[PDB]
Order: sequence, then C-alpha cells, then structure tokens
Amino acid sequence: LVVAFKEDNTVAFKHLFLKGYSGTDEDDYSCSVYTQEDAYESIFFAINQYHQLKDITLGTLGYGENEDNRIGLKVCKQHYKKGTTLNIDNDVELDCVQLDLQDLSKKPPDWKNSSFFRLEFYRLLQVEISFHLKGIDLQTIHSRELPDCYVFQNTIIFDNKAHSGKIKIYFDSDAKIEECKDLNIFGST
Amino acid sequence: SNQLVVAFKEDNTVAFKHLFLKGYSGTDEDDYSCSVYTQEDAYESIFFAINQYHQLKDITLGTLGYGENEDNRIGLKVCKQHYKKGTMFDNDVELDCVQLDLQDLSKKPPDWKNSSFFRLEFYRLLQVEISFHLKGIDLQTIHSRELPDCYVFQNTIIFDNKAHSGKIKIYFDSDAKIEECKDLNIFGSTQ
Amino acid sequence: LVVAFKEDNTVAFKHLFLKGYSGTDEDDYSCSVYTQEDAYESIFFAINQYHQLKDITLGTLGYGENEDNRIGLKVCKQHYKKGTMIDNDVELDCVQLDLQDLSKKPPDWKNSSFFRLEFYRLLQVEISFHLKGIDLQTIHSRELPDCYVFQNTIIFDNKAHSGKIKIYFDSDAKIEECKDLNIFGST
Amino acid sequence: SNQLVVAFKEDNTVAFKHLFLKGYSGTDEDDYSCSVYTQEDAYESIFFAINQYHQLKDITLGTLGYGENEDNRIGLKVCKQHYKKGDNDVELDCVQLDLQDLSKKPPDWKNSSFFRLEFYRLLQVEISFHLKGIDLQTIHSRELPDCYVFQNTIIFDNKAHSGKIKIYFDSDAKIEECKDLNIFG
Repeated sequence: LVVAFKEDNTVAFKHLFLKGYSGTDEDDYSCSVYTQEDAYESIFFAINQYHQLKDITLGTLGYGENEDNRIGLKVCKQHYKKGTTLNIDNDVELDCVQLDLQDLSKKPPDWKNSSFFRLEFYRLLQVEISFHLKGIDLQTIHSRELPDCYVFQNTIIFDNKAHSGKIKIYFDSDAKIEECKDLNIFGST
Repeated sequence: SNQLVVAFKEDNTVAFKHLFLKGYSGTDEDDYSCSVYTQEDAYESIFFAINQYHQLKDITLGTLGYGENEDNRIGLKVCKQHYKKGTMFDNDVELDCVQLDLQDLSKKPPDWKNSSFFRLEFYRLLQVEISFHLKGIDLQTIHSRELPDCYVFQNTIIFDNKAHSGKIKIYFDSDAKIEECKDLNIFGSTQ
Repeated sequence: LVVAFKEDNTVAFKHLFLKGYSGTDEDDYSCSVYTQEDAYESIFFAINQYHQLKDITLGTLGYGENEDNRIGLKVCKQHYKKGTMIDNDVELDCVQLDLQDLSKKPPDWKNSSFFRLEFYRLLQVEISFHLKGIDLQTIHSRELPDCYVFQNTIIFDNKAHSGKIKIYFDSDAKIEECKDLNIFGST
Repeated sequence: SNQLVVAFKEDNTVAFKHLFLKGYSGTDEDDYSCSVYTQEDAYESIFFAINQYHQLKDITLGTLGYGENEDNRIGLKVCKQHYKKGDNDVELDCVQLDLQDLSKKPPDWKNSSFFRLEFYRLLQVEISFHLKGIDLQTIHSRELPDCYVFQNTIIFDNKAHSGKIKIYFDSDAKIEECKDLNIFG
C-alpha cells in the first residue's frame, strides 16, 4: 500500500482528467469554473480523456471493472425536482448514465447530444463522473517476484451546491492493493 | 432580523468579477481588481463587460436574473466623465450617460458599439462607469417553496483614469440587499 | 516634487515598450530574452509601439523634441570589431529614425543592414526617445500647468555573452514648462 | 576544478534550460526542471530538444559552437532504457544523430522505429550533446581566452511509473584546450 505510488498516480490523474489543471489544488478542491461553457468543456474533457486513455497515460495502467463487471464510466447528475417563477421543489432527483467504451468509440458520439447532458444549472446540485483504473507498480516487480497491482476508484465531482456562480471540481482517488486480473496494460500488445 | 449571508454575497461577487472583468486573474491587483495600459485593452474590457451582460443567460452558473434598475427599466447604464472641450481646458468635468435596454444589445449588429458615445478621448477622460442590477436566490438556505427572498446585486464597474498616469484602474463594486423576488425570471428556467 | 506621477508613468511605459513585460521586474532589469527571434521581436515591438503611441497611450502624452530639436527615436548598437574568435575596439553604430521614416509604407528601416545584428559579437542595443506628459491633477485645483519630459531608454544588455539578454527600461523625468505642444487626440 | 568562473557556467546552463526544455517556465519544478503527464507532451518535449539542437546556430544569443564527441563527429546521442519484454532485465538502445541527418528535408529520423516508445516498460530517455562556448569577458585584453566545453544531458525519467515523467537538465562545464571550432560566426 505504497503511499507514494498511490499519491504520485493521483497527481497524474488530476493532470489527465481535469481540463486546465494548473498543477496545484485551488483550495480543498482542485479547480473551479465560472461559466456554462467551461463547465461543459470540463465534463466532456474528462470523458474524452477516459476514452483516449490508452494514447495519453505515461503509466502502467489499464481500465478497471465497475460494480456490474463492465468497463466504462458512470455519470450522475443531482438536480432539484421541478413542478407543475421559482419552479423548484427541495426534493432532489438523481439521474445516472453508464457509458461503455463502445458508446464512447461510436462515430459520431451520440452521448454528447443526449438529453442527459443538457444541464439546467439553476437547479443543478452536482455532476459526478466515476471510473475504475487498474495500475502496476513496476518498482516492486523485481523486488517481490510478483507485481503490486492497485485498483483506483476515481471520482470527479462538479459541486454547484453553493449556487454562487462557481462550480468546485474535486478529484478523489481510492487506491487498494489487488491481485492481477490479467487485464490489458495500455501500452502492451 | 438579519437574513443576508455574507458568504453568499461575497461568493457571488467573486463570480461576477470572473464573468465581467476581461482577463481577471482570480485575485485582485490591489484595492482595484485589474488594470489596463492601452486604448485597445481599455475598449476590449469595456465591451467585454457589456457583451457578458447581454449573454448572461448562457454564461452564469447561479440562480440569477436581470434586475430592474434605479428607474424601474431593464438594462445597463454606461457613463463617462471627461474634462469639457476648451483650449487645453470650476465644473471643468462633463458627465455623459447612456442607458442600453435588452433590445438594444440584442440587435445584430449591436448599433451601440458604433455610437459616438463609445469614441473615448482618453487625454480628457476621468472615468467610465458601467452599472446594472442582478437578482439572485440562495437555494441552499430557502427551505421554502413560495416566499423566496432574492439578493438584489447593484453591480458597478469603474474604469478610473483620474490619475492620468497611463494606467486605468478597473474596480468592481457589488451591493447586495435582501428583497422581494417580485416576478423576475431565473435564466435557465422554463414552463 | 510629484514622485508618484514620475513612477506611475514609468510603470505604464514598461507595459507599452517591453514586449511580454509580465508586470513585475525580473531582477535589476525588467525582462530578458534567450533567443535571436525574441531579441528581434522585442526590439521591433518597442519601435512599433513608439510609432503607434498616439493610438496606444491612456495618458496625456506627446512626442518630445530631442536635444537637437528633432522628433524620433535613436537606436545604437555596440559590436566588437573583427577579433580573433589595444585594450578592446568596439564599433558604436547609431541610427536616428524620424516619425516620417516610421510612417513610410512599407517601413524600409526594418529591412536595413543596421538591424542585421551579429549576436556573437553584440555588446548591446539601446533605444532612446523623449516623451512629454502633463499632470492634469495640478490643473484640477489652480491654473499652473505642471509638465514633464521623460528621457526614456531601453537597453538590451548582452555584455555577459551568457545566452541571455537583459532588458532595462530607464526613464528620467524633469519638470519643464510646455510650450503649446501637441498631445495625442488634441484638436 | 580550475579557472572557476561559476557565473559563466551557471548563466549558460539557465539559457540552455530555456533553449532545449519545451515550455520551461523559467524556474525548476523541484529537483528536476519540468514534468510531462501525457505521451504527446513526452514526444513534443523530446523532439523540441532535438530540433533546438539542430537550429542552435539561429537561436543562441551566446558565443556557442557544436562540440565533438569521442567519435570526432558533431551530433547528439539519444538513449532509451526499457524493461526486457520476455543478470539484467533492462534493455539499453542508443542512437547517434548526425547534423546531416537532422538537416535532411523531411527529417526521416522523426518517423523511425527507434522513436516509437513503449511507455508501459520505459525507464528513461536521455538526450546528450556537447557544446563549446567562449567567455568574451576574458579575451578583451588579448591575454588568455577561456574555452568551456558543456557536456549537456537531458533526462526524461519514468523510473517511478506513476504517470509523470520528470525532465532533468544537466550541464558539466570544463575549461578545455581551446580547439577554436566555428562559433556560429
């Protein structure tokens, strides 16, 4: 459970998945956005970087299995419930979409034009992207005589819970040692 | 009973500085937010603020809406102070004002950009002042369906050239006050 | 005297004539360049900002008459004489560029043999010009007109020959009563 | 360690970092000069260094010149350490790039199989070249001219395998027996 390996990977993930990430966290969150375009650009950047991860990462990474034993990312949006001037009820509605690698690979990407991604920011509490990545620590392949395999449970949160006109973008990564699943490491062929 | 949350007033002001101040770095330069040292950057900053107001519906991430100004109309007021024309020039200062309605900004091309008002003579310019009202709702602390209180933001952007040193100091002031919502529409909402 | 007006103007001049000036000085010098392209771009930027000063400045400025009652900027270069590669012989070449020379379309000065620098033997390039400015806060109260003459100098120092050129901006302000002189935008 | 004009050695090394490290901010990131988090950035930074060496003549503001290697032929060496795919489990490949190879249009070297890196088993890439420089502040009087030989080395360090490559720039200056090579003028 090498803290350095867990930590060094997280920094690299912030640079890969957070559009415009300056290199240092802004406060408790990694960065923020103040406009609808920047919010959409940041959400779509994270998704497109996951899709193309194979040709981006400089690590010994691979896609990981999710709760259903499938590879892909989940996108959740929490909105205040609407009704029939201020058309909002305090009841929160949670919508989710699972995007498989085939869905992202499709040309044109039909997911971008979905009604799910037409956000209503005036009643939006947050958007949460979540995906799993499997990585190997090669500094222990020769030491242990069996590679230290890690499972990263990555989560990107676009928190708009303040409703102050700024969205705080958080990047969480939970690493856990695991056994090898014989999953393909991006670079190897 | 005090009902204004300082955090909500201040968090919104930070966001307005990002929306209306062109190139705003994220932190204030000194007592003023940012400065400009050329005529182009000065015009670009003036025009950026007006165009951001115009397109606010598609920019803001808050629960905002346009607010009725001092005289009950919708829109933003631009003002310029300048030493009156003379042989190199009390009441030596001349104050010209211009009220731009939502329809004036919506014309494509906005005819306001080509106005003689916006042809500034920087050698005798004291300052330019942009002023507009925004209404906002704190959803985190309403906890009620009807009777939502709204923060009335009395926003002002000042382009101070009173020093005449070659630098224009850009200030952003925002005065929040709790008020009745009074039937004004929240940008992303529909029925 | 009004130090604030002298210093506030120097800050503005650094933003107007120093290409890419970040807003704060780098060390004792304002900024530096590490390539020939950046060095040429910085020299030409200063000159072109002088030429177009009328449509750039936010102050109450005007061009200043040089020591010999002339309008324009002077550009001086210091190159080593053809050495090995006397103590040391340096070739100090100068060019005076009048406002009519800068106004000529196309600018023939850019294509001059003067501006074909040999950086391996270049000690420095120095751009110098005069600007006259008025402090309108001295006319706000009484009717006494306080005028200033700025003796501006931009120096591209390659005297170390270490691969970096240090760019210094000096400005000497002197209170000299104006004589109904031309100010940008006045009619 | 004699005739230690430390200022000249260090002033040149700063300028080298600006010429050969792509996007170098002006100050080192930590113990290394800068880092890269994507394969495209890693390739752009590698190729930027090589292309700046190729065009050094039209870039440098110093009194520089190319330096000869043990080969007695001017050029840069690129080395890559990879884990053997499958006592030594590391594989070291090295190439030399002549100035004629860099000068040919189109540069055929960019499209070579040597430059198709497998980042999952890559430990590091190392560009290494020699540059000769003269300190003109010691020839002024026509007495004793000091010639320096800079043994520059850029390292793209992926030994952590954490997804970030640390870029180190080294420069070893030595006063040598001045063999007055073309000083780009």
